Amino acid sequence: KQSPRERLLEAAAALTYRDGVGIGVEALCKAAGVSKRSMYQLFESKDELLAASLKERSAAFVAKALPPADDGRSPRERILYVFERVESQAGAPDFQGCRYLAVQIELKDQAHPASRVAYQIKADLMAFFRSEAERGGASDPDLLARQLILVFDGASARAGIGADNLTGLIVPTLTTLLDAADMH
Amino acid sequence: KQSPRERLLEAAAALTYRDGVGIGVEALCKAAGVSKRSMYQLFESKDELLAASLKERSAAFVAKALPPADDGRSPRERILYVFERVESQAGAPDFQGCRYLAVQIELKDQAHPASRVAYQIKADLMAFFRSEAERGGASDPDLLARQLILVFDGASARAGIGADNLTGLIVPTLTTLLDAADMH
Repeated sequence: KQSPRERLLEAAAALTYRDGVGIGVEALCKAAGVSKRSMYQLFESKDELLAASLKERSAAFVAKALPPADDGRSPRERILYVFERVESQAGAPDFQGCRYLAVQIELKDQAHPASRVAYQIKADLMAFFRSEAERGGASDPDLLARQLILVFDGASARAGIGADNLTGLIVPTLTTLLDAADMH
Repeated sequence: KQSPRERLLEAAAALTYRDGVGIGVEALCKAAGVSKRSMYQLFESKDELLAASLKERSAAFVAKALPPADDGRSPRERILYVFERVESQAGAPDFQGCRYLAVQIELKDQAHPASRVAYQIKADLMAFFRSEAERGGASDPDLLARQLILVFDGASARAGIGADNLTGLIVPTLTTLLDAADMH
Protein backbone atom coordinates (compact mmCIF):
# COMPACT_ATOMS: atom_id res chain seq x y z
CA LYS A 1 0.00 0.00 0.00
CA GLN A 2 2.76 2.48 -1.02
CA SER A 3 2.70 4.06 -4.49
CA PRO A 4 5.50 3.88 -7.06
CA ARG A 5 5.85 7.64 -6.63
CA GLU A 6 6.27 7.32 -2.83
CA ARG A 7 8.65 4.38 -3.19
CA LEU A 8 10.83 6.52 -5.48
CA LEU A 9 10.74 9.49 -3.13
CA GLU A 10 11.69 7.29 -0.17
CA ALA A 11 14.58 5.54 -1.97
CA ALA A 12 15.94 8.86 -3.29
CA ALA A 13 15.91 10.35 0.21
CA ALA A 14 17.43 7.29 1.86
CA LEU A 15 20.13 6.40 -0.69
CA THR A 16 21.41 9.88 -1.59
CA TYR A 17 21.85 10.60 2.15
CA ARG A 18 23.60 7.31 2.96
CA ASP A 19 25.52 6.73 -0.30
CA GLY A 20 25.79 10.14 -2.03
CA VAL A 21 23.88 12.13 -4.67
CA GLY A 22 25.61 10.24 -7.40
CA ILE A 23 23.55 7.08 -7.04
CA GLY A 24 22.23 6.08 -10.50
CA VAL A 25 18.78 5.69 -12.00
CA GLU A 26 19.16 1.89 -12.14
CA ALA A 27 20.08 1.57 -8.46
CA LEU A 28 17.37 4.02 -7.44
CA CYS A 29 14.71 2.24 -9.45
CA LYS A 30 15.84 -1.17 -8.21
CA ALA A 31 15.67 0.02 -4.60
CA ALA A 32 12.18 1.47 -5.13
CA GLY A 33 10.87 -1.57 -6.99
CA VAL A 34 9.75 0.36 -10.09
CA SER A 35 10.93 0.41 -13.71
CA LYS A 36 12.93 3.22 -15.36
CA ARG A 37 9.90 3.97 -17.49
CA SER A 38 7.73 4.47 -14.43
CA MET A 39 10.35 6.87 -13.03
CA TYR A 40 10.32 9.02 -16.15
CA GLN A 41 6.53 8.95 -16.35
CA LEU A 42 6.42 10.36 -12.78
CA PHE A 43 9.47 12.71 -12.95
CA GLU A 44 11.35 14.79 -15.49
CA SER A 45 14.67 13.36 -14.39
CA LYS A 46 16.57 11.95 -11.43
CA ASP A 47 17.52 15.55 -10.48
CA GLU A 48 13.86 16.48 -10.12
CA LEU A 49 13.08 13.28 -8.22
CA LEU A 50 15.74 14.24 -5.66
CA ALA A 51 14.41 17.83 -5.53
CA ALA A 52 10.88 16.49 -4.87
CA SER A 53 12.08 14.04 -2.24
CA LEU A 54 13.85 16.82 -0.31
CA LYS A 55 10.91 19.21 -0.65
CA GLU A 56 8.08 16.85 0.19
CA ARG A 57 9.88 15.40 3.23
CA SER A 58 11.14 18.73 4.68
CA ALA A 59 7.97 19.54 6.71
CA ALA A 60 8.49 16.42 8.89
CA PHE A 61 12.24 17.20 9.24
CA VAL A 62 11.44 20.76 10.33
CA ALA A 63 8.85 19.56 12.85
CA LYS A 64 11.57 17.42 14.52
CA ALA A 65 14.52 19.81 14.16
CA LEU A 66 12.75 22.81 15.69
CA PRO A 67 10.94 23.16 19.01
CA PRO A 68 7.14 23.41 18.79
CA ALA A 69 5.40 26.79 18.55
CA ASP A 70 3.51 26.45 21.86
CA ASP A 71 6.44 25.26 24.02
CA GLY A 72 6.83 28.14 26.51
CA ARG A 73 10.58 28.34 25.83
CA SER A 74 12.54 31.60 25.86
CA PRO A 75 14.43 32.59 22.71
CA ARG A 76 17.71 31.33 24.15
CA GLU A 77 16.06 28.04 25.17
CA ARG A 78 14.62 27.57 21.67
CA ILE A 79 17.97 28.15 20.01
CA LEU A 80 19.66 25.69 22.41
CA TYR A 81 16.91 23.15 21.70
CA VAL A 82 17.83 23.17 18.01
CA PHE A 83 21.49 22.55 18.81
CA GLU A 84 20.78 19.89 21.47
CA ARG A 85 19.09 17.97 18.64
CA VAL A 86 22.22 18.18 16.47
CA GLU A 87 24.36 17.01 19.37
CA SER A 88 21.92 14.11 20.05
CA GLN A 89 21.96 13.06 16.36
CA ALA A 90 25.79 13.26 16.35
CA GLY A 91 25.60 10.24 18.68
CA ALA A 92 23.60 8.10 16.19
CA PRO A 93 25.66 5.48 14.25
CA ASP A 94 23.92 6.23 10.95
CA PHE A 95 24.34 10.06 11.30
CA GLN A 96 26.06 11.44 8.20
CA GLY A 97 25.51 15.16 8.69
CA CYS A 98 22.98 17.66 7.53
CA ARG A 99 21.06 16.25 4.57
CA TYR A 100 20.69 19.69 3.02
CA LEU A 101 24.20 20.96 3.45
CA ALA A 102 25.52 17.64 2.09
CA VAL A 103 23.40 17.82 -1.13
CA GLN A 104 24.63 21.36 -1.87
CA ILE A 105 28.29 20.42 -1.26
CA GLU A 106 28.03 17.25 -3.32
CA LEU A 107 26.25 18.77 -6.33
CA LYS A 108 28.53 21.80 -6.73
CA ASP A 109 25.83 23.62 -8.68
CA GLN A 110 23.64 26.25 -7.04
CA ALA A 111 21.20 26.11 -10.02
CA HIS A 112 20.61 22.34 -9.63
CA PRO A 113 16.95 21.89 -8.60
CA ALA A 114 17.77 19.76 -5.52
CA SER A 115 20.43 22.28 -4.47
CA ARG A 116 17.86 25.08 -4.70
CA VAL A 117 15.37 23.17 -2.48
CA ALA A 118 18.18 22.40 -0.01
CA TYR A 119 19.30 26.08 -0.07
CA GLN A 120 15.72 27.24 0.67
CA ILE A 121 15.18 24.75 3.49
CA LYS A 122 18.41 26.00 5.08
CA ALA A 123 17.51 29.65 4.50
CA ASP A 124 14.30 28.94 6.43
CA LEU A 125 16.37 27.52 9.32
CA MET A 126 18.38 30.72 9.32
CA ALA A 127 15.10 32.71 9.37
CA PHE A 128 14.14 30.75 12.47
CA PHE A 129 17.37 31.77 14.19
CA ARG A 130 16.80 35.39 13.03
CA SER A 131 13.27 35.46 14.46
CA GLU A 132 14.44 34.02 17.83
CA ALA A 133 17.39 36.42 17.94
CA GLU A 134 15.06 39.39 17.50
CA ARG A 135 12.50 38.06 19.99
CA GLY A 136 15.33 37.65 22.56
CA GLY A 137 16.76 41.15 21.95
CA ALA A 138 20.05 40.33 20.17
CA SER A 139 22.04 43.50 19.43
CA ASP A 140 22.41 42.47 15.76
CA PRO A 141 19.84 39.77 14.89
CA ASP A 142 21.12 39.31 11.29
CA LEU A 143 24.72 38.76 12.48
CA LEU A 144 23.64 36.31 15.19
CA ALA A 145 21.48 34.41 12.70
CA ARG A 146 24.43 34.10 10.31
CA GLN A 147 26.62 32.87 13.23
CA LEU A 148 24.12 30.30 14.41
CA ILE A 149 23.59 28.77 10.95
CA LEU A 150 27.39 28.78 10.43
CA VAL A 151 27.84 26.84 13.71
CA PHE A 152 24.93 24.54 12.78
CA ASP A 153 26.63 23.72 9.44
CA GLY A 154 30.08 23.41 10.99
CA ALA A 155 28.80 21.12 13.73
CA SER A 156 26.70 18.97 11.39
CA ALA A 157 29.53 18.64 8.86
CA ARG A 158 32.13 17.60 11.41
CA ALA A 159 29.89 15.16 13.27
CA GLY A 160 28.71 13.74 9.96
CA ILE A 161 32.26 12.87 8.86
CA GLY A 162 33.34 11.59 12.28
CA ALA A 163 35.67 14.51 12.96
CA ASP A 164 33.93 15.69 16.15
CA ASN A 165 31.14 14.12 18.21
CA LEU A 166 30.31 17.60 19.61
CA THR A 167 30.40 16.45 23.26
CA GLY A 168 31.16 19.43 25.50
CA LEU A 169 31.45 21.71 22.46
CA ILE A 170 28.00 22.96 21.46
CA VAL A 171 26.60 24.40 24.63
CA PRO A 172 29.68 26.46 25.50
CA THR A 173 29.92 27.75 21.91
CA LEU A 174 26.26 28.78 21.82
CA THR A 175 26.41 30.30 25.31
CA THR A 176 29.39 32.36 24.19
CA LEU A 177 27.65 33.59 21.01
CA LEU A 178 24.30 34.26 22.73
CA ASP A 179 25.96 36.18 25.57
CA ALA A 180 28.01 38.17 23.10
CA ALA A 181 24.76 39.22 21.32
CA ASP A 182 23.30 40.59 24.57
CA MET A 183 20.51 37.97 24.48
CA HIS A 184 18.19 38.34 27.49
CA LYS B 1 57.87 18.32 -19.26
CA GLN B 2 55.41 17.18 -16.54
CA SER B 3 55.45 13.40 -15.85
CA PRO B 4 52.28 11.33 -16.49
CA ARG B 5 51.99 10.73 -12.73
CA GLU B 6 52.16 14.47 -11.94
CA ARG B 7 49.69 15.22 -14.77
CA LEU B 8 47.32 12.69 -13.16
CA LEU B 9 47.68 14.24 -9.69
CA GLU B 10 46.99 17.66 -11.11
CA ALA B 11 43.92 16.50 -13.08
CA ALA B 12 42.58 14.69 -9.97
CA ALA B 13 42.95 17.77 -7.77
CA ALA B 14 41.30 20.10 -10.29
CA LEU B 15 38.46 17.86 -11.42
CA THR B 16 37.38 16.43 -8.05
CA TYR B 17 37.29 19.91 -6.48
CA ARG B 18 35.27 21.44 -9.31
CA ASP B 19 33.15 18.48 -10.47
CA GLY B 20 33.07 16.18 -7.45
CA VAL B 21 34.81 13.02 -6.34
CA GLY B 22 32.64 10.98 -8.70
CA ILE B 23 34.49 12.00 -11.90
CA GLY B 24 35.49 8.93 -13.89
CA VAL B 25 38.72 7.39 -15.02
CA GLU B 26 38.12 8.41 -18.65
CA ALA B 27 37.58 12.05 -17.71
CA LEU B 28 40.64 12.03 -15.46
CA CYS B 29 42.88 10.48 -18.10
CA LYS B 30 41.62 12.84 -20.79
CA ALA B 31 42.34 15.90 -18.62
CA ALA B 32 45.82 14.54 -17.76
CA GLY B 33 46.64 13.52 -21.34
CA VAL B 34 47.59 10.02 -20.15
CA SER B 35 46.30 6.56 -21.10
CA LYS B 36 44.34 4.25 -18.83
CA ARG B 37 47.27 1.85 -18.97
CA SER B 38 49.59 4.54 -17.57
CA MET B 39 47.17 5.39 -14.81
CA TYR B 40 46.89 1.76 -13.72
CA GLN B 41 50.67 1.21 -14.02
CA LEU B 42 51.08 4.13 -11.58
CA PHE B 43 48.10 3.61 -9.22
CA GLU B 44 46.13 0.68 -7.96
CA SER B 45 42.89 2.61 -8.40
CA LYS B 46 41.38 6.03 -8.87
CA ASP B 47 40.77 6.01 -5.09
CA GLU B 48 44.51 5.79 -4.45
CA LEU B 49 45.20 8.39 -7.10
CA LEU B 50 42.94 10.85 -5.30
CA ALA B 51 44.51 10.06 -1.91
CA ALA B 52 47.94 10.69 -3.47
CA SER B 53 46.92 14.00 -5.10
CA LEU B 54 45.51 15.30 -1.81
CA LYS B 55 48.52 14.13 0.22
CA GLU B 56 51.33 15.26 -2.09
CA ARG B 57 49.81 18.66 -2.75
CA SER B 58 48.98 19.48 0.90
CA ALA B 59 52.32 21.05 1.85
CA ALA B 60 51.81 23.81 -0.74
CA PHE B 61 48.26 24.40 0.56
CA VAL B 62 49.54 24.61 4.15
CA ALA B 63 52.32 27.04 3.14
CA LYS B 64 49.56 29.36 1.87
CA ALA B 65 46.74 28.74 4.40
CA LEU B 66 48.88 29.34 7.48
CA PRO B 67 51.06 32.27 8.51
CA PRO B 68 54.79 31.72 8.15
CA ALA B 69 57.20 30.48 10.82
CA ASP B 70 58.71 33.60 12.33
CA ASP B 71 56.33 36.37 11.37
CA GLY B 72 56.38 38.10 14.76
CA ARG B 73 52.58 37.83 15.02
CA SER B 74 50.73 37.20 18.27
CA PRO B 75 48.69 34.02 18.78
CA ARG B 76 45.44 35.88 18.02
CA GLU B 77 46.94 37.47 14.94
CA ARG B 78 48.10 34.10 13.59
CA ILE B 79 44.59 32.62 14.11
CA LEU B 80 42.98 35.68 12.41
CA TYR B 81 45.41 35.22 9.49
CA VAL B 82 44.04 31.75 8.76
CA PHE B 83 40.45 33.00 8.71
CA GLU B 84 41.30 36.17 6.69
CA ARG B 85 42.50 33.81 3.93
CA VAL B 86 39.18 31.99 3.95
CA GLU B 87 37.20 35.22 3.76
CA SER B 88 39.32 36.31 0.75
CA GLN B 89 38.88 33.04 -1.13
CA ALA B 90 35.15 33.25 -0.30
CA GLY B 91 35.13 36.20 -2.73
CA ALA B 92 36.93 34.19 -5.47
CA PRO B 93 34.68 32.98 -8.38
CA ASP B 94 35.97 29.39 -8.54
CA PHE B 95 35.90 28.90 -4.77
CA GLN B 96 34.07 25.72 -3.82
CA GLY B 97 34.86 25.44 -0.11
CA CYS B 98 37.40 23.44 1.77
CA ARG B 99 38.82 20.75 -0.49
CA TYR B 100 39.31 18.38 2.45
CA LEU B 101 35.92 18.73 4.12
CA ALA B 102 34.29 18.28 0.66
CA VAL B 103 36.09 15.00 -0.01
CA GLN B 104 34.99 13.58 3.30
CA ILE B 105 31.36 14.67 2.95
CA GLU B 106 31.18 13.38 -0.64
CA LEU B 107 32.76 9.96 -0.09
CA LYS B 108 30.61 8.92 2.88
CA ASP B 109 33.31 6.43 3.86
CA GLN B 110 35.78 7.30 6.61
CA ALA B 111 37.94 4.28 5.65
CA HIS B 112 38.33 5.50 2.05
CA PRO B 113 42.04 6.34 1.55
CA ALA B 114 41.28 9.85 0.25
CA SER B 115 38.94 10.52 3.19
CA ARG B 116 41.66 9.37 5.63
CA VAL B 117 44.22 11.71 4.01
CA ALA B 118 41.72 14.61 4.11
CA TYR B 119 40.89 13.88 7.78
CA GLN B 120 44.58 13.95 8.71
CA ILE B 121 45.17 17.22 6.85
CA LYS B 122 42.27 18.76 8.77
CA ALA B 123 43.48 17.28 12.09
CA ASP B 124 46.83 18.99 11.40
CA LEU B 125 44.98 22.34 10.95
CA MET B 126 43.22 21.74 14.28
CA ALA B 127 46.69 21.02 15.83
CA PHE B 128 47.78 24.45 14.57
CA PHE B 129 44.85 26.14 16.33
CA ARG B 130 45.53 24.07 19.46
CA SER B 131 49.18 25.17 19.48
CA GLU B 132 48.34 28.87 19.00
CA ALA B 133 45.58 28.63 21.64
CA GLU B 134 48.03 27.25 24.13
CA ARG B 135 50.69 29.78 23.14
CA GLY B 136 48.05 32.53 23.50
CA GLY B 137 47.18 31.42 27.04
CA ALA B 138 43.72 30.02 26.20
CA SER B 139 41.61 28.88 29.14
CA ASP B 140 40.94 25.50 27.45
CA PRO B 141 43.03 25.19 24.23
CA ASP B 142 41.38 21.89 23.19
CA LEU B 143 37.96 23.45 23.45
CA LEU B 144 39.10 26.54 21.56
CA ALA B 145 40.76 24.37 18.90
CA ARG B 146 37.60 22.37 18.39
CA GLN B 147 35.68 25.65 18.18
CA LEU B 148 38.03 27.28 15.65
CA ILE B 149 38.08 24.22 13.35
CA LEU B 150 34.25 24.05 13.62
CA VAL B 151 34.02 27.68 12.51
CA PHE B 152 36.63 27.06 9.76
CA ASP B 153 34.47 24.22 8.44
CA GLY B 154 31.18 26.05 8.77
CA ALA B 155 32.60 29.18 7.11
CA SER B 156 34.28 27.18 4.29
CA ALA B 157 31.15 25.06 3.65
CA ARG B 158 28.71 27.99 3.56
CA ALA B 159 31.03 30.15 1.44
CA GLY B 160 31.69 27.17 -0.83
CA ILE B 161 28.02 26.61 -1.65
CA GLY B 162 27.26 30.31 -1.93
CA ALA B 163 25.12 30.58 1.24
CA ASP B 164 27.28 33.24 2.93
CA ASN B 165 30.18 35.33 1.60
CA LEU B 166 31.52 35.77 5.19
CA THR B 167 31.70 39.58 4.91
CA GLY B 168 31.41 41.08 8.41
CA LEU B 169 30.93 37.63 9.96
CA ILE B 170 34.32 36.05 10.60
CA VAL B 171 36.17 38.73 12.53
CA PRO B 172 33.42 39.34 15.08
CA THR B 173 32.85 35.60 15.49
CA LEU B 174 36.57 34.95 16.07
CA THR B 175 36.94 37.95 18.33
CA THR B 176 34.08 36.59 20.48
CA LEU B 177 35.50 33.04 20.69
CA LEU B 178 39.03 34.30 21.42
CA ASP B 179 37.87 36.78 24.08
CA ALA B 180 35.76 34.01 25.65
CA ALA B 181 38.89 31.81 25.84
CA ASP B 182 40.76 34.61 27.75
CA MET B 183 43.27 35.01 24.89
CA HIS B 184 45.62 37.80 25.95
